[PDB]
Amino acid sequence: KIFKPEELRQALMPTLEALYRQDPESLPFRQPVDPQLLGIPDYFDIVKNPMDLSTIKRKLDTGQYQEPWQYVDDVWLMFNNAWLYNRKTSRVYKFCSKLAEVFEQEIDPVMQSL
Ligand SMILES: C[C@@H]1CC(=O)Nc2cccc(-c3cnn(C(C)(C)C)c3)c2N1
Repeated sequence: KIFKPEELRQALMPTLEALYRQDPESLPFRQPVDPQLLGIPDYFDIVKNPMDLSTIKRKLDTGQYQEPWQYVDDVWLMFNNAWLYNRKTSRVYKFCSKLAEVFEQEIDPVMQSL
């Protein structure tokens, strides 16, 4: 079952754009995590596979998803990392939860049509 990269990009990009459109909630997820800059030096001790919106976008732009479930899994990896690393009072944790609510609504019909 083949998916062309340009085909995946057409179907999935709007679902990623939906996440970028969320303010304030997408701001902490827009760039790769830099632990030293952010003052979280144990981040890579805890989060073994960091993921962020810019990376997911670069993967779509450069044809690095073979099939669309891998994209969904990257988005969820980004959420799961934030729910693992942060406490429940943190903005980052609560913002993650909002992004996951938005993503589910967008991704559902797109995955059904694929
Ligand atoms: C997702 C990432 C890593 C994480 O899980 N927790 C985290 C902790 C502190 C700041 C951040 C954080 C990242 N960017 N920001 C900005 C305030 C937008 C610069 C804060 C943060 N977010």
